[PDB]
Amino acid sequence: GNYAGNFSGSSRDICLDGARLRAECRRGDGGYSTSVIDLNRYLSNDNGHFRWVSTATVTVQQGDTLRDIGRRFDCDFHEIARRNNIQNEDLIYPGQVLQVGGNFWDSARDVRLVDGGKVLEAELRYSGGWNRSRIYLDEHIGNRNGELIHC
Ligand SMILES: CC(=O)N[C@@H]1[C@@H](O)[C@H](O[C@@H]2O[C@H](CO)[C@@H](O[C@@H]3O[C@H](CO)[C@@H](O)[C@H](O)[C@H]3NC(C)=O)[C@H](O)[C@H]2NC(C)=O)[C@@H](CO)O[C@H]1O
Repeated sequence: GNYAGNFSGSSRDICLDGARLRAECRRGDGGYSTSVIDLNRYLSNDNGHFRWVSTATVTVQQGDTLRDIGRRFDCDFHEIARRNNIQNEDLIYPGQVLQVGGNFWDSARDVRLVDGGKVLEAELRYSGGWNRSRIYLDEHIGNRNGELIHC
C-alpha cells in the first residue's frame, strides 16, 4: 500500500526555509526544477503531533460541539477555539465558519529534516509541554514534473 506522494525518490538538495520545503526535483524532460511547497498549509500540530490536515473551513451544524468537530477532522478542539477566538468552547452556533487545519509552524520549534530529507522533525507544543514528533513527508508530498505538490 504505497504512499501517495513519494517526492524524495526523484528529488535532491531537500531543505527547509521556515515551514517551506524546497528541493531540486527531476522533470519529465530529464532536467531539474528548484521547487518549494509550504508545509504550513498541509501539516497541523494536533496537541503535540504532526497531523496531515490541510488548511480549510468547516460549517457548524445544529448539534455539533468543538470536540465533535475536532474528532471529525483530526484537530485538537482547544486549538480550534484559540485559532477562531472562541472564548467559551462550549458555545458554538449553526452556520459559524471555523478555520481548521495546517498551521503546525506557530506551535513548533527545532524544526528540521532528518533521514536525508524524507522526515520532518520538530518539538510541537501540546497542553502541558513540548513533544518531539516526526512525520514521513513522502506520505503526502509528491514530485510532479519538477513541482512539489500535496496529494
Ligand atoms: C468543548 C466541547 O465540545 N464541549 C461540549 C459542549 O459543547 C456540549 O454542550 C452543548 O453545546 C452545544 C454547542 O455549543 C450547545 O448548543 C448551542 O446552544 C445555543 C444556545 O441554546 C444555541 O444558540 C446554538 O444554536 C447551539 N449550537 C449548536 C451547534 O447546536 C448546547 O446547548 C450544549 N448542551 C448542553 C446540554 O450544554 C457538551 C454536551 O454535548 O459536551 C461538551 O463536551
